[PDB]
Amino acid sequence: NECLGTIGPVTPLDASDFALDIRMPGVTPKESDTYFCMSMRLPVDEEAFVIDFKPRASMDTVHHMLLFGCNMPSSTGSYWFCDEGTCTDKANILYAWARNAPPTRLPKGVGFRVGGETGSKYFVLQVHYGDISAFRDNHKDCSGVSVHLTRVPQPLIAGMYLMMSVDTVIPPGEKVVNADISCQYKMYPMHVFAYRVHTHHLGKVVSGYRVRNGQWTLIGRQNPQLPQAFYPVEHPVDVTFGDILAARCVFTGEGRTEATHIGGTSSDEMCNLYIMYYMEAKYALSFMTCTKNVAPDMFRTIPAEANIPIP
Ligand SMILES: [Cu+2]
Ligand SMILES: [Cu+2]
Repeated sequence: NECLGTIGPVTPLDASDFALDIRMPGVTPKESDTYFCMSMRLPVDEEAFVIDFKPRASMDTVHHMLLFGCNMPSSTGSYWFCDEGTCTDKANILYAWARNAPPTRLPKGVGFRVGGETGSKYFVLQVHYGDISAFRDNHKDCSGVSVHLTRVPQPLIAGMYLMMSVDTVIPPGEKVVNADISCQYKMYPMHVFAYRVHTHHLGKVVSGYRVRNGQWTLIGRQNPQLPQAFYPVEHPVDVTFGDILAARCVFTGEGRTEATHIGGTSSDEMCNLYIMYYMEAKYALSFMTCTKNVAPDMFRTIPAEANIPIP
């Protein structure tokens, strides 16, 4: 180990379980706001279940950490600048740690599945370093996360419903601009227990709803400029066949000089809502996406709370 840690990358914990220690290789952030990434292949090829996490952040410097599963990490080197990519394939978020917005534990009996036919072969870890002290550009850092994996089949499988907005432009100086996303849901029940929101600097607030016969149930609402942890859903919201998932990101064009495209162009703005759910294992899938607004009509009736600043 690069920071003198004696823990191996795998530690068997009893007959069916093991821990993976996923730790940066002695990296030295030389600048403030640096995103380093690394990858860790699953040691088993059979499917396995991620049931628990323990963060190992340098509290001096580490702002947030994210952990993804995927099959095509963006590099095969010991580490890399995450601005290069996370994975060149889809990157399925498993965990977020933020310094001033502490993670919530997985519900009991809930586990993400990895490996096997359908599951991620690799973890990719992102460690974002905030403002760093001068006089630290020979300090080696091994921040990351310890993952509890089991090969015991879990009764509930966690996954991610990803809502993204790609059809909306922000005109310069326009005070408030909404980006609405909506998709009909057509699987077996999922039950949303957490969420995380992401825009860049123009995002004001992001809110997620289940709409069922024209009644809206909040999934969750957060300002994207607060720490983008997974915020817990106090009472898990069941979403079933026939519901619509609806989301609204509120943006500002204030202070801008040209129009800002939200989504693709991989340019300037985006709006992503990470809806973390579990499904009864036999009906489960690990992820779903919504990238459209099938029912723009609906937003005329949106609850007024969806529009309230969270400054
Ligand atoms: Cu951060
Ligand atoms: Cu982004």
